[PDB]
Parts: sequence; structure tokens; C-alpha cells
Amino acid sequence: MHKQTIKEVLENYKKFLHHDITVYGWVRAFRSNRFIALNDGSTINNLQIVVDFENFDENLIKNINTASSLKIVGEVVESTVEIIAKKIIVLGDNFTEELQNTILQPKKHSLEKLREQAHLRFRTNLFGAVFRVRHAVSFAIHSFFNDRQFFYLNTPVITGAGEMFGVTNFDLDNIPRNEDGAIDYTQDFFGRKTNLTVSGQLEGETAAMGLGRIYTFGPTFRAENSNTTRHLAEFWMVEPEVAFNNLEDNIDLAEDFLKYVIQYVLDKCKDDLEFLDKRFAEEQKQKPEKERAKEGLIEKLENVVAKRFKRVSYTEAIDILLNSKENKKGKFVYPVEKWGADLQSEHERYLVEKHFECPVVLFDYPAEIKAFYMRLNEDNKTVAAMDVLFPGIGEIIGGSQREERLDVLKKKMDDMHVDQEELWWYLDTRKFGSVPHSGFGLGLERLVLFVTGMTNIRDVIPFPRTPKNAEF
Amino acid sequence: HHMHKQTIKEVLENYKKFLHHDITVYGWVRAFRSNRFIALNDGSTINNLQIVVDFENFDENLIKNINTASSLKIVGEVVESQGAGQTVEIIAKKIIVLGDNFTEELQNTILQPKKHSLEKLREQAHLRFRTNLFGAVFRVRHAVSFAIHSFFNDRQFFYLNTPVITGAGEMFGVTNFDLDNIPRNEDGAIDYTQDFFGRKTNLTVSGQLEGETAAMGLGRIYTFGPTFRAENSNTTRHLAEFWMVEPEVAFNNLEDNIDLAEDFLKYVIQYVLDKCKDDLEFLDKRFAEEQKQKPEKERAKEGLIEKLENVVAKRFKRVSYTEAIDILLNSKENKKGKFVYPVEKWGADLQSEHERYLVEKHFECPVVLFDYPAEIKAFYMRLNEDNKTVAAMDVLFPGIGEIIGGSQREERLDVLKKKMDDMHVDQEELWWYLDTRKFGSVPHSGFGLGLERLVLFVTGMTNIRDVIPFPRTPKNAEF
Repeated sequence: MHKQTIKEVLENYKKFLHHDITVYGWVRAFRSNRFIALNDGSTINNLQIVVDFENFDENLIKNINTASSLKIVGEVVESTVEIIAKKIIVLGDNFTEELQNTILQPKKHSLEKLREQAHLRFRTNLFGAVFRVRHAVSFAIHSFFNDRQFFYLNTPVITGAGEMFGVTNFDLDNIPRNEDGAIDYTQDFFGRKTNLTVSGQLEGETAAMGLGRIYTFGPTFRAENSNTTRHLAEFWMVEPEVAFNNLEDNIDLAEDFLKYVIQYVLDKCKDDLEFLDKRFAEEQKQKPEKERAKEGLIEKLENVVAKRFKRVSYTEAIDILLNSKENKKGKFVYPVEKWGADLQSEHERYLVEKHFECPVVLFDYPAEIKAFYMRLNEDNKTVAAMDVLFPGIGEIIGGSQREERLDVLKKKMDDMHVDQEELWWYLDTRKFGSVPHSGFGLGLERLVLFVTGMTNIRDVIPFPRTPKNAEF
Repeated sequence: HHMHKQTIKEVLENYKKFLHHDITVYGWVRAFRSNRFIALNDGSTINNLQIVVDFENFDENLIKNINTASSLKIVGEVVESQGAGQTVEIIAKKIIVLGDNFTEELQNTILQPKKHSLEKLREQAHLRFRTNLFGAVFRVRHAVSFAIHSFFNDRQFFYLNTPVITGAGEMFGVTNFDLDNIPRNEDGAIDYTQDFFGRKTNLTVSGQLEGETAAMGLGRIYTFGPTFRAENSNTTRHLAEFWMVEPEVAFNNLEDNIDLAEDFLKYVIQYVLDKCKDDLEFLDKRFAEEQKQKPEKERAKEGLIEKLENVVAKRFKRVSYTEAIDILLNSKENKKGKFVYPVEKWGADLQSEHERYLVEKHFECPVVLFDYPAEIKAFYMRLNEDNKTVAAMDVLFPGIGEIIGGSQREERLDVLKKKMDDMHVDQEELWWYLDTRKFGSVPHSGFGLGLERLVLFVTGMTNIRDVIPFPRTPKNAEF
């Protein structure tokens, strides 16, 4: 027997008019002893079940409560579509006394309470929408790269290479040691010290030279003691790498990618986005007007798709910021530093939301504040970096054209004290038909924040990992 | 303000639309024959594009820098070839070498055009992407992965990113401690409240328990993420880090779970058959040539593509564990002690050799075994009416044995609590998992697929180190 979801029933009911069908779900509400609002997660929308209590046992009706699980057989009718229940089966326990202690209680719950009951928040209107939209973002990403001849590469998570989490098989109460008295990592599981990776990029470059176009889509980890509304210790990164792309090609790719994925969500998530759009707008009204966003959620997404990204050099951005009235008359919370420093989130957001009123790609950053692998530009002062800036979230993509010249790369590694012998294999990629090549990394959670209108990064991943929080 | 690129695959597949036009192509040299013909490859396909080089249009010093694995940008006209071995070729008009090629050092690597052992290719796993073989393997792995996402996306499943770091054979520890300055409490035990997550953390072996929480709100979910095992096992088919695909479905019972697994495997395999024709042709021969080298008695009963087509074509045999033990006990093979491990009384798990016997010799067909002895299965599996077995299932495939394991879950809170007590599973740390049985608990079921094992299966490779980019095994975490 093949089962149909509530989404299918709401979409195909005209075929079933006056037929008996079978549906399964949880009670959102059972009102006036007559109307069940039933949900199964396939859609934000509920299916109405009409219940004539005189045709059912009194003990059964009393067991229809908020969050109860039901199997229902009944006739498809129009009020619009609803089921006239003929049989109702309770599918499992519902300890209604304890429901008051959960976020399943039908009342407003704070976001941090929902966060506190992350194992249960999937059953709310809000997070059904958020996580169905997160699915659509993910599948849009795989579809975009699949259709343009990229190959999904599962780069390693455990690495022997930002502060990193150690990964060990040692009993921490019984660590083996060598002659000198140091920890003997030759006795750890991998015969060397290991950590969780911060990025699969270096492995992606090795594969780009055999497969042309690759992307990763996997977890990455940062051990910075950072407790902020936008930082996770465990998060998912999407990192394409393309042989024969230069920096300009890399920016084109990033722009095409973001616009495609956002349009996909606009196409495929209309009901969920409408809810999230209403939620965002009500959220805005509680704010003071100076903190209110100029655009609604869907409006913002449509205009990101429509607007060509502004491409601005690092050097031009610094000058704009230095000479802004906000810097000169002390309106920025953080001072604008001279050429050579990295930009503050406040100044990035200024550029996007106020100065340009448009997504901005910044590029050609001072070499000393960027990673060793970034290609050194002819000016011998900047590297071929790029950062894509979105309103509200700030940076949404970072990447660069890579340094494909062996001699130049070795000098950049020496300059930033990167061990060449431990990366012997990465240097090999510059020895045998080295190619100009470029990639970038997308923080998947940051993109989900952007398309769902949510503000806290803990509310766009199922079970967030942050300082002192690793529950569930 | 930047020209569009096209891959070699695009050129070879739509040659008539590029025909007699000039195009710009990029790639690496596979061979340079007769001082005229460059076989170029860019990873988009196993196939090479032929570049025709007239010596009189180029400096002789540029002809000498066309070496194996050299990187080239070529501008030239697409023309029909005069040679029977290809339909189109490029008449080069501009040739640009894109970077260094230290050809003296090239002979020490697997880029050298000669046979290299698989052990050498693993030692140079950073370079093996650039060979015919692993171009095929990893493009097929991509197609498996996209097939997997497509199958579930199209069936109203939502991709769930379950946590990798967890608070819960052995597991790897994850810590931010300085291992020489580990904090202790007044007890003298390790003060894990000072570790990054305020508790002892490990790497997950499975997201299934988190997936069940999400299935109760989303109905149908699947995970697709890395998992980790710290058993000191060094075998041809064990990894310490591998990828698991784990769907979970509300309102599915065990029969529904088996139906889903069968439909899932048949769809993914048929997708690879449809989408990976040239790569699978190469792997079909690689397998056949390997098999032909073994003694006749040691050869597999099917070729690679033949095997895949049969899994798509044959309905999986559904056989109880109890019937399976019957069959194994009465088999000539067991009666004569042919197994490494004798099959004896009902109650123990089957070895891979026993599972392969049922598939390859007794049924000649994929097999799904179900209803396993309760005491040899995880606490979460639903206890059947006989109070002796649990609603477990294992999908068994030729050559690899188990490809999927799963079960209908124990959705009754009091039964779950007892199974957890019986197996000494801590209820306190799993308070959030018990919650899923308290508020509208539902029948539900799911399973796990090891991605690397499926990739092994559809590529015809035999060592699991050859189906993941950078394998992690005991004493091996390079690259």
C-alpha cells in the first residue's frame, strides 16, 4: 500500500472527490470537538478533518489532543478540501500532562526556548518551514553544480594539518609518551596528530587538476571561543574549485551560483517563503524604524536575483569608508582603519546596504592579511581574493584565484611560516602542468539565514554546536 | 565581458554545433603522438580530444614543451577528422602552455604513461584523480551521490544535516584541551566542563537518533554526511571515516522500510547505468580483465554491468533470519565445513561469507533478511510479537554482502525503556530521544547506506581505499 502525504492530498484532491482515502499526521489543533487540523511535515499547510463525535467512541475523542498522532480514513469533500472522518486510530502515546513542559504547547514560544528543545522544534510551523527551505537550498546547490559538469568531492574531515579541534583515539587519562617525554602521536589511531578540518579546499585543488570542476559539500569545524549570534563551531561549507578559472571567472561563478540557488528557492518554496516573509515583516515592526529593513524577505531575494553585483576593489572600498560622513563624524561604532586592515562587518554592511544598495564583490586585498595560497597580483601588494557581501548577513562567499606558480607559492609559504614539507603533496599540484585555477567557499548556514529571514545562526541548522553546547 | 568556456565533453557530444568554428579549449596532455596529435583531457569525460599541430605554425621550442601532463590552452578550428579513430579534431591555431611541467620528476609519479599498481596510486592519491581509472571512479561516485539526492528530493524527503560532534566499534574523541594541561576537578577526574563543549565529545557513528526527532516533524528525512569508527581494523573494506546516507520515515513499518530500500537501490543503480555509460564501459573492462587473471574458481559469477542490470531486474528475495539459518545449516557448504566460521544454532549474527553464500549461490539474487534475534541488535529496534526477534533488516548484495541495514524502530516508550535497561544504555543522556516516544509517538522505520560500499559495488573496485578521495585507515591520515 502506497501512502500519500498531506501535500499530495491538498494538491490532487479533485481526483478523489467523494472517495475514501487514508491519511497520517499529528494534531495541530482539535477545536470545538469537530475540526482536526492535521500536519505531517510535507507542507506548512494543515489538512482539515471534520469529526462527527456521535459516530465515535467517547474514549477515542478524548484521546485527540494537541500533538497526538492519528491515522484517519474518510471521505474527500469540499467545504476548501477536507476529510469527513470515518475511522480514527491513535498511533501512539501522548502524555498530555507533560505537553505543558514542551514547545508543542499551542502558544507563542521564544526562539531560545525552541533552541532549547531543538529535538522538538521540527514539529513547529516555523521550523518545518526553515528546514524544508534548507533542503531546497541544498538540492539547488547540488543541481547547479551537477548540471554544469562539476563533480561532488568528499574531501577528508579528519586531517593532519584558525584553532582546530583535536581528534584522537587516546584515553585522555592514559596518554602514551615517547623518550623525550612528549606525547607520542605515532601511537594515536592515525600515527600522527590529527584534527578536524576547517576546509577541504587544498584537497579540492588536487582533484580539480584531474576532474576539471569539483565541489565539496560537507562539515567544517572551528575551535575559536566565539559565542555570537552568527558563529558556529560546526557548520557546512560548499567549496567549488575550477581549473582554468581566473579571479574574474570565479566572481562570475559565485554570482551565477547565488542567483540560481535563490531563484530555485523562490520557485520551489512559495508557501514556506510566504510564511517566513510574514514572520520577518512582523519581526521588523517590533524594531525601531532605524533598524527596520528597507525590503521584505521575498522582495530582498527577488532583487538580489535581479541586481548585477557591484564589483569594487578593496582599495576603492577603503577610500569610500575613510571619507564617509559616518567615519568622519563618528557614526560608525568601529573606526575605519587605514589601507592594509581587514574590513569590519559594520563597514561591509554599510557598503552594501547604504552606499551601493546592492550586493558587492570586494577583490584584490592586501597580501599580508590573506591566506598563503592566494595568487600574488602584479602590483606585488595585493592578492587575487574576493568576498561577496549581502545585506544583513555580510560576507556570504569568500574565495580567490590560487597561486599556481611554484616559486611564488613557496615564497608566500615561507613569508607566512607555512611548513612546505607537511604540504609536500600540495606543492606537487604546482609541478606537473600547473594551471590557473580558482574557487570559493559558501557558508551554507549563512545562505539559509539569508533566504529564511532568520537572524540567529543556531536557528538554521538542526542541532547547532557552540561553546558549552553539544546536546542532542 | 568574459568568454564562455566549453568542456571537452560538450565538444565531443555536440560536435556538429562547434563544427567549422574556432573554439578555445583547455586541458592536460595525455599523449603527443607522431609530433602532430595531442590527446587532450580536462576531466569532464574519460574521452580525449585530438589536437592537430602543424609544426610550421608554431615555434619548435613550443613543440618541445608539449609533454605528458603538460597544461595547454588551445585555440583552433573544429573539423571532421580524416582518421577513423575519432569524429572531430581541433586544427590548432594558437597553443599556450599554462604552467610548469617538471618532466624529469614526472617519471617518479603515477602520471608517467605506464601501468601503476593500485598501492602506488593510493600513495599518490593527490595525483590519482588525473588517471583514466580514478576519473571514472570519482565521476561515477558523483553520479551515485546526485542520484541519491534526486531520489529522496523527488519523494518529499528533506535532507537533514545531523550533528557530527556528539556528546554520546569505539568512537574518536574530539577535544580542545591542551593534552599536556588537561584540567582536573577536586575528584581528580578530567574536568570536561572546561572542554570546548562543556562535556566530553566524540565524533558520531550515525545521525539516526537525531534523524528520528526530525522525522516526527518533517515526516520524511535523510542524512548524507560523514561518520567515524575507531576500531583498529585494517581490512580491504573498512574505513575509519566514511559517508552514510540514512533515511527515516514516519508511518513506515518494516515492510515499508524494505520497499523503500529496494526502490532506492534500483533507482540509483539504474541512474548510474543511464548517466555513466562511458565510465562504466571502462570499469566493466577493468573488472573483466582483473577477473580473467584469477583462477577460474575464484572469479565472480557476473561481470560489472551484468551484475548491476541483474540487481535492477530481479526482485529482492525477502527471507526471515530464521529461514536463512535453516538454509545455511542444511547447505552442503556448511555440512562440509567450507566456511571460515561454521554456522551453528539460531541466535548469532551471520558472517559476510554466509550472506554472500545466500546471494551468490543459494538464491542467485539480492536478498533481504529480516526479524533478527533480539539480543544481537541495537536497543532501538522494534520488538516483534514473538518476543524473540526485532524488526531488523539487512539488504545483501553479491560480492559485498551487506549494502543496507535498518529496522523499524521501537516506538513504545515502556518497551524502549526496558530494551535500554536490558542493554545497559543510559536513558539520562538520551532524554531527548525518549521524548520522541512521549508526544504522539508513531510507527516509523529507517535504514543506513554506506556510500563507499555502494560506490565499490557500482564501480567494480574491490578495495574501499579506492572509492573515497583521501581514505582514513589505521596509521593513515595523509593529504
